[PDB]
Amino acid sequence: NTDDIKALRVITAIKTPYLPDGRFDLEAYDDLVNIQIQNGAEGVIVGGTTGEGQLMSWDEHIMLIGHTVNCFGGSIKVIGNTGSNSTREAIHATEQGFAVGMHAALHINPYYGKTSIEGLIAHFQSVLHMGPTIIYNVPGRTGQDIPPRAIFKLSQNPNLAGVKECVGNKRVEEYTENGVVVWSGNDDECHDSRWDYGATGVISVTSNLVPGLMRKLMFEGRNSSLNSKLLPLMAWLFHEPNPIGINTALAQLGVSRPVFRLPYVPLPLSKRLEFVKLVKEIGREHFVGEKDVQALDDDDFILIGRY
Amino acid sequence: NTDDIKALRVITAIKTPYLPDGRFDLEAYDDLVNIQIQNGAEGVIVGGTTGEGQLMSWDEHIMLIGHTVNCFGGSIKVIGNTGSNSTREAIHATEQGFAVGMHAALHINPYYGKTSIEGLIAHFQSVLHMGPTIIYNVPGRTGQDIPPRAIFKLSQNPNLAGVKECVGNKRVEEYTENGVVVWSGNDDECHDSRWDYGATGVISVTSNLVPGLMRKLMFEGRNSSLNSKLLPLMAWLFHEPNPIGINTALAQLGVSRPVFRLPYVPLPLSKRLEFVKLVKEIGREHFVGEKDVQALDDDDFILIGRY
Amino acid sequence: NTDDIKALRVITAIKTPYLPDGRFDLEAYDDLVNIQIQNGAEGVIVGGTTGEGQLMSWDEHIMLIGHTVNCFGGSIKVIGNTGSNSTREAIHATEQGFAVGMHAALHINPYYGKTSIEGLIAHFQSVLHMGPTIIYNVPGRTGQDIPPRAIFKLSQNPNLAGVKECVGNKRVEEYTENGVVVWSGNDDECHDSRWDYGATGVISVTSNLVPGLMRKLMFEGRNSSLNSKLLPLMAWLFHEPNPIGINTALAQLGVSRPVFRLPYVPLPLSKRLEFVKLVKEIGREHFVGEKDVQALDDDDFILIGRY
Amino acid sequence: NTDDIKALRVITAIKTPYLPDGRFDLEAYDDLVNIQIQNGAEGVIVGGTTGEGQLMSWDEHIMLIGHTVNCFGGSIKVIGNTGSNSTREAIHATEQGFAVGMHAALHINPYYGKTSIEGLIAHFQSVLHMGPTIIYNVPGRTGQDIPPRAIFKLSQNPNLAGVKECVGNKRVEEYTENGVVVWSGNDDECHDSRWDYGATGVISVTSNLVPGLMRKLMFEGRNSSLNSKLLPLMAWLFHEPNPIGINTALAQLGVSRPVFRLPYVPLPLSKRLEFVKLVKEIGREHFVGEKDVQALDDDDFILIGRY
Ligand SMILES: N[C@@H](CCCC[NH3+])C(=O)O
Ligand SMILES: N[C@@H](CCCC[NH3+])C(=O)O
Ligand SMILES: N[C@@H](CCCC[NH3+])C(=O)O
Ligand SMILES: N[C@@H](CCCC[NH3+])C(=O)O
Ligand code: NA
Ligand code: NA
Ligand code: NA
Ligand code: NA
Ligand code: NA
Ligand code: NA
Ligand code: NA
Ligand code: NA
Ligand code: NA
Ligand code: NA
Repeated sequence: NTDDIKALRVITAIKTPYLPDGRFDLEAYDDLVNIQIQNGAEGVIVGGTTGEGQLMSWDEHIMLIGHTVNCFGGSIKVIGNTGSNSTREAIHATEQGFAVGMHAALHINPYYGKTSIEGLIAHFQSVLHMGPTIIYNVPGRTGQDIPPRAIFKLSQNPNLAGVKECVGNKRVEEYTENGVVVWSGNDDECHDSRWDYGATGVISVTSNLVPGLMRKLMFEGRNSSLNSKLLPLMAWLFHEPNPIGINTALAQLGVSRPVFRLPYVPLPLSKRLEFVKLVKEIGREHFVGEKDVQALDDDDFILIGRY
Repeated sequence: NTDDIKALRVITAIKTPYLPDGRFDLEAYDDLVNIQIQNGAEGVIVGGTTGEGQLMSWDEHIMLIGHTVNCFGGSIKVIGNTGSNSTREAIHATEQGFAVGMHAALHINPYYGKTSIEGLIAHFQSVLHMGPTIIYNVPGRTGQDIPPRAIFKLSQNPNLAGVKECVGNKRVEEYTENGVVVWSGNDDECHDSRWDYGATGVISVTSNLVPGLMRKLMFEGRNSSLNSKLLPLMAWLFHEPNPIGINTALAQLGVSRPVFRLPYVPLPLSKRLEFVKLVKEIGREHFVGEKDVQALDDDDFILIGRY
Repeated sequence: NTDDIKALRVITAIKTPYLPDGRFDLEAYDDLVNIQIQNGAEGVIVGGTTGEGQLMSWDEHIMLIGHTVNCFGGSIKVIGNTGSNSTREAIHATEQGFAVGMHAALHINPYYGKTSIEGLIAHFQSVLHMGPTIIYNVPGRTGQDIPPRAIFKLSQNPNLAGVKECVGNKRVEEYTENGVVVWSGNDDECHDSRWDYGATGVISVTSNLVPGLMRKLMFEGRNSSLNSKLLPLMAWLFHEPNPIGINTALAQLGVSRPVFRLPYVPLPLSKRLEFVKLVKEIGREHFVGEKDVQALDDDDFILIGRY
Repeated sequence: NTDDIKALRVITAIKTPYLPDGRFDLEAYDDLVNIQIQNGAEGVIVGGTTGEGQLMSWDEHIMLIGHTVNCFGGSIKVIGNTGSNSTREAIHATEQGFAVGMHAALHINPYYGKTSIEGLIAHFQSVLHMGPTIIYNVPGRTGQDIPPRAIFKLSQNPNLAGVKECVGNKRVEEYTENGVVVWSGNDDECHDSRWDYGATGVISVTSNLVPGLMRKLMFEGRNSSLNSKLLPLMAWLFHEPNPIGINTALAQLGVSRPVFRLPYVPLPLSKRLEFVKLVKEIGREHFVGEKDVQALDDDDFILIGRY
């Protein structure tokens, strides 16, 4: 049902944690999803950008979606990231994700092998009939800005739930004034996006760390002092490209093992020490996990290319 | 041997033609490669952006490399596009591409899931030991400009042959002043890149149509009137994102079937009528194949999602 | 939980039905599983021999397991056939099947590339720790009889639920006298296996057609007149190798489309006419579906090699 | 060309050696192939039963074929084992194997999911049009004896080169009396098959160890004393199912690493000490490689499941 996707305000693009040889750590993963549920997260993107969907083989990506649905699907909406720059891969991944019971699909436009606007419509029309879909526009990553006129055309399909928008609040505004549901994809804009530009909520990286605070920010009104308390954390999280920050942070909080699939590599020690300061400034009680935050040594990290 | 790669001036990023069910049309592909050889192309990229490597599965990609090596490897350099945004997939694809006998690899930086400069170094160092490599910088497609300082760090690796650069002639000049071999990735700049800015040559889209003229442009001295006669054809080929133009043109020339793997769709008839006029203005004798060029109807083109 | 697998008496190796181009027909499949549930089937093997697991790619096999768990897993035990002649494929398929929530795994011994008894133990020990497992011995198909001493050793693992045994009642007896749970894999022996040789029940092909009668046979005592009423049907079902009969029968009853993935091909018209007679002799009210049984013409069947 | 296949008398089903992580050891593989060439082997089967095609993924299988073609295809016939119990996989694998340049295909009848004789015809006819083919009958592994009448139906297809027959010399004689080319698949029968029953030659396991002697056995006339000197080595190689023996022997000769992909495990030390004694009795100068033969300890062998 599309309405139940359009109602969600806090959707976590959840991190995918790894065992020391690079396989998925399902125990760590299930603990992360439980913590999100317990703090009032309402949806999860499985294998999004933050979840390193880009480094999974399809078999592990589908498995992670079916696993999430099977263990948690009665307590949180499960949105599979089954988009691709290849229409073939997007069709197969999407019908398989819905077949295993996911509630919605996140679809990016084709990245790297960008196409024409007419190719864009054709790509999205190949999958939009399969179930509730969120379209993801992030031109800083894909190389291509999905134009509003393509979204207005696609939003004729009742399966289109809305758009995860990264271009900025002026774009959010153009959609929401025209009746298209939008989730901000920029944590550091999502407060204003919510309260001033009609965004329904956020598809967040930062809620991997402080889900209770992100939920407060999306449900309890303007609170620019809470927003600006979170801004240093968000800036830290994006000092290098996502998910490098979140991968480093979750290892420091002891909820994830310090294992990276290449090409990502941890933030250096000076940044890690900054994170230890942010956690003390904001308060450890707001962060996921129970263990004391650690700086970690460089020697603690495992980088794997053959996963 | 890296020196043999360094010496190529004309490398064609060859188009991959399809059968109406979406599979590779190997007979048409062989004809295209033969045609390149008879016109003096010195290298092909197999499954590059132009060859839609992005739409292939790894098994069909490695197969096309091994097929290209087995049929043509004594007459042209075969450069497999075995890069990936995933280090795991880049390591596997590169190992297998070298095992079936390709002479070099083309490696892009990770697109879409972009990484830090440190991660980029880890990524390239995971494959550079395998054999002669060209690094590919096209930030308009990947979302990330590879900084010269990263290349300079890698360039003393004896396997780094040089860089396929799309940023422009000022970046070309910075690399060649610093002693890095550069191929221009922009057909509409490669003349000047070659004669004014020290590029060794071009990795070309336009040579799929006019290989003899592109060879002339890279070997015979500055020729600004040849260059400006090709410029309108070059603009036509990039009207929509490559390979939309080349896929359309080759179908009109009758050397490939009018079959598109999604998300690409053809140029519309008004552009296809311009292409007919360009062939006549430049001379059909310079274009690949021998069939009379056709305009084609929109209903000639088969758009396939489930390949 | 292993006990809940050991309790099941009627497990249907369910047929996998296809669309006209060879993809899975999930609508037809869901109707078959619903009919099994409604007639008191207690488990299903997903992608067994009968379900043509051997012709699926892994992605579709895992998908079918996760689909079955998600739609039906609260009303019937879902047993994935995640065995393989390759230990690698068996490990991956099995952990993925359990991750998507299947209740048990069916594991055959390595077929075609048969191994030593010591290789057999090693193969099974690679997967037995993952969850409740039924080991499948069918030497007429694999080329190798799993010996009782390998099963006695493996049955030290609390995850071993029991054995699907095809060698015959004397083998069933040897296991059941020693405390190992057995399901007969031979429909035409399963009555005697149940009542005289201690089998817990049957993993049945014939219950795809007459699930209510197979359930009666397994729960309601010796009834050799019911058994011998079913024998002509069972003999028909195995006139050619399974699943050729069941695929032809379900198409005749109108619950499946008449589409075969090669190398299977339908029974000829004279056999189909015999099936029409068996259905009238036993009574259409005992067979799955509501449509009148049809002979079908040869022209109605679709055989597909490129699925 | 089919006539060139028909003329080969000594074809080695080459072993695939592994690195300790489970990947192919291509350097050792090249040495083994070179050694076959220097001793007069005329064809190799790549990824046959002996080469563990059954444990490979299709991409590594097609890669090994293309690698074998690219490095050795001018000096030996390369016959890809591209058969499968799945017609879909046999069609794809065969197309790709021919595309990377193999000279012929080896096709087994569908094993485990066995089909009717009509289905078997449909299966073989789906791949026979692709190029020169040897059909492989080994009912002790597949569960199904291909009947001569099926081969006779297919043998007027100009692509059928002939049959690799494991049933025995009486079946060999029936085929050769009927004008079908036959290679013996049983090392311990191939002498008599060759000199008494009209076989053209052998597709051999034992030539992985003693290629020069096996060539002698097939080319130089009846030699019953050479034959009976090889018989004890041949018995040793089939003590457990092939390729357990050959994998053990090559490791002891030091031409491959002591690495096994599961489900195969090595022969125990008492057999490995017999192999040392056989090398000495026959003469090390006849065996592949030049390292002194070693017994090896059980703890030398790496058994890998997650390759
Ligand atoms: N690396 C590829 C494959 C990912 C497949 C699983 N999501 C991509 O980013 O498109
Ligand atoms: N569509 C994926 C996979 C391509 C794999 C073959 N080159 C990508 O662009 O990364
Ligand atoms: N045809 C192969 C692959 C099947 C994979 C899905 N069960 C086999 O029978 O082993
Ligand atoms: N294990 C499967 C797949 C092998 C695929 C590569 N030859 C089989 O024996 O059919
Ligand atoms: Na608002
Ligand atoms: Na807390
Ligand atoms: Na906490
Ligand atoms: Na010409
Ligand atoms: Na021409
Ligand atoms: Na009993
Ligand atoms: Na009924
Ligand atoms: Na019924
Ligand atoms: Na020697
Ligand atoms: Na030797």
